[PDB]
Amino acid sequence: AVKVGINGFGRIGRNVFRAALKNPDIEVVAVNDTGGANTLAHLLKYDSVHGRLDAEVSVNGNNLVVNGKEIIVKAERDPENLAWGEIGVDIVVESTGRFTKREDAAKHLEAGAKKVIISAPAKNEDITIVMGVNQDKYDPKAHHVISNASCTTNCLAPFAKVLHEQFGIVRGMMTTVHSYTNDQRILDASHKDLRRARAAAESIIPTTTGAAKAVALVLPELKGKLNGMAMRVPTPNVSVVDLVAELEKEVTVEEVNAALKAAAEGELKGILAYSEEPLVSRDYNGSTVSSTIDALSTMVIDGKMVKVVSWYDNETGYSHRVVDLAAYIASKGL
Amino acid sequence: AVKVGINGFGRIGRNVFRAALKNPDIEVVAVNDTGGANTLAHLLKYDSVHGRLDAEVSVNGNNLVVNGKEIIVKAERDPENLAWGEIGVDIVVESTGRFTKREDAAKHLEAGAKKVIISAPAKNEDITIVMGVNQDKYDPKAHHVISNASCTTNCLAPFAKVLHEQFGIVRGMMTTVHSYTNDQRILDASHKDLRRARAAAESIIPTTTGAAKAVALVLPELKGKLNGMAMRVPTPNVSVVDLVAELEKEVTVEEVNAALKAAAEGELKGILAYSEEPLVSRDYNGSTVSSTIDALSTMVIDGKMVKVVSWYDNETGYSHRVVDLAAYIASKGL
Amino acid sequence: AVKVGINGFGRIGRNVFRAALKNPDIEVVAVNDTGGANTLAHLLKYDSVHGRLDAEVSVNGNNLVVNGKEIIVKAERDPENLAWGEIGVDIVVESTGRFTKREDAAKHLEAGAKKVIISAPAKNEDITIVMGVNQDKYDPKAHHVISNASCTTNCLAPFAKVLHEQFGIVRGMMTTVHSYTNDQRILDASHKDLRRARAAAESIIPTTTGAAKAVALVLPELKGKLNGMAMRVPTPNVSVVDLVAELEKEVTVEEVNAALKAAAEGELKGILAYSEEPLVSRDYNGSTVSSTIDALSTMVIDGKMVKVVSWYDNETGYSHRVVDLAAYIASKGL
Amino acid sequence: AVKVGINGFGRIGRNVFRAALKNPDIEVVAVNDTGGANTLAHLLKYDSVHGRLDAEVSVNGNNLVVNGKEIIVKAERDPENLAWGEIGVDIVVESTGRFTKREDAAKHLEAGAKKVIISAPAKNEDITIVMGVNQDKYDPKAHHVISNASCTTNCLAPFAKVLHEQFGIVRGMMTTVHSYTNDQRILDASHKDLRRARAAAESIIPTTTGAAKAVALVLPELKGKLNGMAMRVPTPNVSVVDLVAELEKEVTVEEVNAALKAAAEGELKGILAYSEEPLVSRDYNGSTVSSTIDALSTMVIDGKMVKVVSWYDNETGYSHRVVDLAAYIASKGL
Ligand SMILES: NC(=O)c1ccc[n+]([C@@H]2O[C@H](COP(=O)([O-])OP(=O)(O)OC[C@H]3O[C@@H](n4cnc5c(N)ncnc54)[C@H](O)[C@@H]3O)[C@@H](O)[C@H]2O)c1
Ligand SMILES: NC(=O)c1ccc[n+]([C@@H]2O[C@H](COP(=O)([O-])OP(=O)(O)OC[C@H]3O[C@@H](n4cnc5c(N)ncnc54)[C@H](O)[C@@H]3O)[C@@H](O)[C@H]2O)c1
Ligand SMILES: NC(=O)c1ccc[n+]([C@@H]2O[C@H](COP(=O)([O-])OP(=O)(O)OC[C@H]3O[C@@H](n4cnc5c(N)ncnc54)[C@H](O)[C@@H]3O)[C@@H](O)[C@H]2O)c1
Ligand SMILES: NC(=O)c1ccc[n+]([C@@H]2O[C@H](COP(=O)([O-])OP(=O)(O)OC[C@H]3O[C@@H](n4cnc5c(N)ncnc54)[C@H](O)[C@@H]3O)[C@@H](O)[C@H]2O)c1
Repeated sequence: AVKVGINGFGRIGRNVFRAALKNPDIEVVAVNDTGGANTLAHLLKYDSVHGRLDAEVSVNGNNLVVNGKEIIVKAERDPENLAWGEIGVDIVVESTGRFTKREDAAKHLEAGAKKVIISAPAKNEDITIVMGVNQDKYDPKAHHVISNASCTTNCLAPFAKVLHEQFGIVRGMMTTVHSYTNDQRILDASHKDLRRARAAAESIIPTTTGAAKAVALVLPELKGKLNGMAMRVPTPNVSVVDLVAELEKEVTVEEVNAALKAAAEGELKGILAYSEEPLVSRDYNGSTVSSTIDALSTMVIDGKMVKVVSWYDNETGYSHRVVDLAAYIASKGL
Repeated sequence: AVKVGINGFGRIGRNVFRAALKNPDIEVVAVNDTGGANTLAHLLKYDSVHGRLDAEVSVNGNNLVVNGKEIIVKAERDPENLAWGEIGVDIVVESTGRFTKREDAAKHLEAGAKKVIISAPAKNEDITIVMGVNQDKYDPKAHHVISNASCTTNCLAPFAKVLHEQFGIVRGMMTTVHSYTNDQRILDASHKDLRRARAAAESIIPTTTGAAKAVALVLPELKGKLNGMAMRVPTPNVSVVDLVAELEKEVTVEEVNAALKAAAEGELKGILAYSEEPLVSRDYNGSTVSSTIDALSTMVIDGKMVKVVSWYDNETGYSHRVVDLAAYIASKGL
Repeated sequence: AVKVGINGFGRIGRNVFRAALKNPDIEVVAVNDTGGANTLAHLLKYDSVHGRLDAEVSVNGNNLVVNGKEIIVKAERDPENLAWGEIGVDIVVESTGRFTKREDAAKHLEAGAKKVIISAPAKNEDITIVMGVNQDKYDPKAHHVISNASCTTNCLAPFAKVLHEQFGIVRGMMTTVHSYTNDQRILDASHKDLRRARAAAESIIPTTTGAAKAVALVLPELKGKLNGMAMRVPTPNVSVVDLVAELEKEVTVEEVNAALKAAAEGELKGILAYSEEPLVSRDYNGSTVSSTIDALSTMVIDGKMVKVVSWYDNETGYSHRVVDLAAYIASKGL
Repeated sequence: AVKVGINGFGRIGRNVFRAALKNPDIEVVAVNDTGGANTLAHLLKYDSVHGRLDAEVSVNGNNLVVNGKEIIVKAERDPENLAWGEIGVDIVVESTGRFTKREDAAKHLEAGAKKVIISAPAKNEDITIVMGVNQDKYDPKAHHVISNASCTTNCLAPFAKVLHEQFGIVRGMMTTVHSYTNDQRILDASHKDLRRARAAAESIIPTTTGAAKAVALVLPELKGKLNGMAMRVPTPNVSVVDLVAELEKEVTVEEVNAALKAAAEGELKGILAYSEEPLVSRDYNGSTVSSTIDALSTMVIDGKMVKVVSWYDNETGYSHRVVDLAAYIASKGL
């Protein structure tokens, strides 16, 4: 139904596409990137991380074709030159990683979009939503530049409000052992971040993250209670959040675990999941959910300090969320 | 000066040997392993992680020759056939990972040895020592079979000691993002631990650790206050401990890093090091210290909860304490 | 239909079990390994390389259950104790890597089986066969202990047969850039081959291969015209064969490739494949054929020296051929 | 002694520096890069492949201070605004990887430099030289923009010269299993080459090379007689060349090895190396020669078709050649 256009057909841009391939409620009609249609078609069809695209992929001049549907390929390095209105695009997915400041994202509105979704933490955005935590706070007539936050945050928010609603978080620290992304370097090179300037596939890399405190944007009640860091390791995909929290109540591992298992099958069904199996990162490559609790890992100390570990496919889970936000936003009418 | 024997010329036994080549107080007169002399000489000469040994290594007859000294090479799969007494070996390093029970390790004393150092946490050992934390409690009369603990406990114990001495640890949880070891599997194959059964270089593999609990064998007060887990990632060496604790008194990062820094410059010098550089895992490959504090990563929340991330080369650092402890043992009188 | 047994539920074993799930002609009734039903069930459904099994895996007693079919699990380290006869097993896939000698594998025939397929190069086998090259030389009366050869010989035979019957080979060299396997070490350790002693995921490891000379066993007139080498690199699966051969006839790239493509579409369909695409190794992960010609790599020098580069999933393509061989054997008579 | 300037302090630039510190004949006085001084003083000191620089690296304003000596750090993206003359730079190493064409690399000459060495193959350069095979063809009067070829041509030519002079190379094909470099992608992303567009640390990536055709530039005797390709694989540094050629004469494995060894000890000492140890790639990380023969791999079929394998540290070997070339040029009187 709703027509979508993607700006930056990259790891998140093509996976959002693959995700949207299914959902007939939305319709990807155009993509924009610095590459040629012939390159974008190849990278869309063969993925080193998720395999082959099961669909018919081809080029019609300078236009993509996938299962009959022809997709428009644009190449404006400047969003203002996009002409969304012309082609009739309603919602635009801003996944270049270059336009997360309102000042660059709003161009899409001026060019004729109705709404804009930023697949990363934005600046001066109208609102930040984590499907499962605050999508209910989306005002159609007031919010147009929308941020879907970061993958880590989408992973941590769901199980944080659940421990908070039932036991109440006093404070907590989080680490994310995360897979390397295209923002790091193959071999040693310059990066605004001297950590990320180091060969990504050779070391464990300490780095910062805004995910933990940015949780207060979706769950205000937790403002100033969390903080955290990250560590990039030698795997191309899949991450795991590690949270240690000081609880307001005395629990047992069996209590902390039943809570999450309840919400995962209840309120949070489809976004939050639960597992009692001893799985490893490769096992989660393809997981469309945001957060998967590893029950075998839950621990409690003195009945008041808890450790909850949760998995998350940083490209797929996150890619299915962008598409879920698109449809939600859409259903509220543009 | 005092003769030493190495049982199990593995990552740990060869590494302790390199360390020991530069220690005037000890002297490795013989090594026992299932492998032959050529193989052992080649693996001693070329190391994929630590590089080529700066020494002249050869195989004369059945014995290794290193810089003139001739090392005795055995192949007795049974500790009591070793005859350490015949050659006059006083301290025997047990690094096969098979003899971790006092009784099994006691077999070296049977054979002529006076002291046995197990390069691993043990079962009913005489005393467990973490250089810098409790080697003072070593009695030359009552203790014969000593455990040097694990590489993780050696990294955590020293800074927990300082945080508890200065601020007081109410309780804490830990996580060691550890490199893979020989105990893991190249590709999916049988294994006691179903997590460790999976390909080591392919995934982020959550697993267990006794390190956190084991701290108490060296730091009594913290009994029941620490706990933690392990995450083995695709790096071949160098690991990192991540401690999140609730302190007694309200601290600030400045206080936390200052107390650590000071302890690193005095009492704990040589064992505990402090770094304010934005470094990564490859950088500590070859460190002799048991724990280098990542000061840039220190953080606190609500003035009572801190996070302290520390580095430790698992092979080299630990190897240097085995040699350290053995020489401390030799000084106490045998 | 045919009842089948597997000895050694490892990399080839579990993969042959997965391939046989498609085959109608055979049926795997019992498996034997050192690992128990519970571990065997886990590793079966969860694979770091091939994914989650898309079937229902359950365990009952010491048996497995996949899609309602109870499979029998044994743990006889000695082959003559399996008793294939009491359970109707006609075919036995020898994949432990231990019983390659005709005299050991023959233990299965002493157990009640009628045919044994050794998943590897053999010593004294009745006949060695590469499907598509010489399956026709199989005599159901004379051959009981068949060698299916190596994954490398299966990749190389099919197009060496074409190049030879087509243009004529005089002499050639081959190198297989190959993924690491379970015969190597995670971290620097003892091994008969001092090259396979080095940390597998860390280096480019040169090693020997008999795959070149083994091709004369099934392509007789190629006796002494070939030889080659191997180089294990840091990828968990999928390999490539690089063949430089001097021909009898003058040729051109265009002709060399036309000859391969034709066979891929006629003669060797299912065994041989042709690729015009600039894909990489991870893209062939799951390829069922034995060899896919990277047609973009074919080269000619002085119109007599050729270079053909073929890809092959060492685990998948091989396994399917094990299933095929089994089904063929059953078709000629049993 | 001879003042040298580096344009582009990347992988080859930083290494060329490190090597330069050993030679007093040259003195690196200036370096140009897009990255800041503080970022360069970090990447220089800490290296994920080659470890820490054994030196005092400091920052002064926006210049480097290394072992007392201050280096002027420039930041001009355009080579014509570099002013190499105002600072006394005689020789300029062009290692940005973007100025491989005369019209661009000439700008340094117009800017004040006397000689230019391009750290890669070039187009329309005054002359292309591989040390030890044709540096005598240098004309200090006619040659100013000098190409130092690639790391591969550097490895392959000196021994190709030996084999050809000695036995006679009718024709031959080559393959270089090569470590990944900074021209690749960490994760599937746009690239001119769709092979290099794929996730670098995850696959075997067949790619192109001109190395084979380039030998002819330095050994015209071998024009149209060689050709080859590249296999980029998941290691961070150190590569290997696999040459398979035809000979006019009939040799034996010993016949060929005696000659490579002889050459290594005679005419080609320092440039070519010979080895009888079963080493692996990490064993060559740090090597300063351009070519080390894996003598355990020489193969001969019929006495006419030979296979020779040679290792090469692509970063270090090449950079010591660059420093060397800068010494020869100077030696002739700029
Ligand atoms: N990779 C992950 O796991 C992940 C997950 C969630 C969010 N994100 C966020 O998604 C955004 C994109 O990240 P990515 O990981 O996909 O990186 P990426 O490099 O794959 O994607 C960038 C895409 O943007 C294109 N591009 C950049 N500027 C362009 C321009 N001006 N015009 C046209 N095309 C342009 C690039 O060609 C590329 O194809 C970032 O904000 C990132 O923080 C990444
Ligand atoms: N490697 C590290 O990162 C690390 C750190 C600290 C402690 N440890 C502990 O050190 C011990 C050894 O571990 P490692 O990591 O070096 O493993 P490893 O597998 O490299 O070494 C085992 C050595 O003992 C040999 N061996 C086995 N049985 C023997 C026998 N019966 N007689 C003589 N020699 C025999 C093996 O061949 C091998 O050389 C274990 O207890 C381990 O848990 C490991
Ligand atoms: N993986 C490949 O690429 C590949 C390809 C072709 C041929 N092969 C060959 O087939 C054989 C299997 O190799 P793999 O790669 O599957 O190895 P693997 O290590 O994954 O499997 C070996 C298995 O045999 C079991 N086993 C060993 N001895 C046993 C015994 N005596 N009784 C019962 N079970 C036993 C082990 O528990 C293990 O699961 C080897 O000969 C190998 O060289 C492997
Ligand atoms: N990596 C090796 O093994 C190797 C070996 C032989 C030849 N080469 C060639 O050497 C050259 C350098 O390759 P690399 O591997 O060092 O890559 P690199 O990216 O690590 O280094 C290139 C440096 O030049 C800088 N640079 C780019 N444009 C610049 C500009 N306009 N002005 C100033 N500085 C600029 C970049 O920021 C970077 O630091 C390339 O031609 C490469 O192909 C590399």
